[PDB]
Amino acid sequence: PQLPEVETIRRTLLPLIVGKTIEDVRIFWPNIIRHPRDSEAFAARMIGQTVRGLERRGKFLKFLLDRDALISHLRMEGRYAVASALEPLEPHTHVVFCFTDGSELRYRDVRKFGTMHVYAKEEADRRPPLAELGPEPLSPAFSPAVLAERAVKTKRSVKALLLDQTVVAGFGNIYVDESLFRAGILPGRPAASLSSKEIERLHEEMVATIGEAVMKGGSTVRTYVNTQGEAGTFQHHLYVYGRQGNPCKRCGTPIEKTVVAGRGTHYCPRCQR
DNA sequence: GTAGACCTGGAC
DNA sequence: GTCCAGTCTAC
Ligand SMILES: [Zn+2]
Repeated sequence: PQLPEVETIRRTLLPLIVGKTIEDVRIFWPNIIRHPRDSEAFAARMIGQTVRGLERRGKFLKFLLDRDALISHLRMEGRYAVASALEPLEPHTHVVFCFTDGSELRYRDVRKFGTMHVYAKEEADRRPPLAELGPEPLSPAFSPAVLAERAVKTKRSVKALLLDQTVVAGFGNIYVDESLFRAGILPGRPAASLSSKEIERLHEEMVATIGEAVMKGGSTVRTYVNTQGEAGTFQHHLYVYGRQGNPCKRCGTPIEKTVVAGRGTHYCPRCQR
């Protein structure tokens, strides 16, 4: 999940948990718990706290409780669902928060890549993993200037730059490839090779793409769905991600796939320069 | 920067 | 069987 997907989860999950009080926290895969590292302390401290809010920072969910904030990263396949504690758990459920009303928040993650950190609210933003995050792309904090500042300072590919959460927070493999196509820039190009014009265009398309994806409920290309199990619809508006071999929607040239920054990379060799 | 790590299951 | 799908870490 990237910003659009996490934001959709945030919006759909909040009403299902706000105001509920945690009675127990059960952990079936301890490695997901990163702080405190002792899963027993992680579970103990949340008992008795009430969910007061749910925010998003980059690709992270921030559950606001009473004294603490639970920072959750879904990584590649993490997902949340709210259900009855009387029903059997679904496969690959690794963390469960039991509420006093008999309902529970279940975290499933087939690949076990997700992470959870709990800190006092006032400490969450100045500690990892949130501390080093770049600006929110849909905020004034993210501007062409902010992008250029990091671009004209590194030689790595522009794709690697956009995937760097310290540069700007929220973009993943899908939206980086899509934004670059829309801006007409090849993913393997050195970030420092982009002109002021290209930087402005890239910023514009990044904001437009991420904004459009949020409105469409994110992209469901594998298994991502909102809290209600409803798939997003942005996958129908993809120009290059996962379309290798298919004709470009703008010029008809076959989309190509290669490896850039160690990630599958999709692009149109004609529309992108 | 770039293979290797961490894991698990779905296409080829 | 072999290939493929986000962040921390090592030759
Ligand atoms: Zn094209």
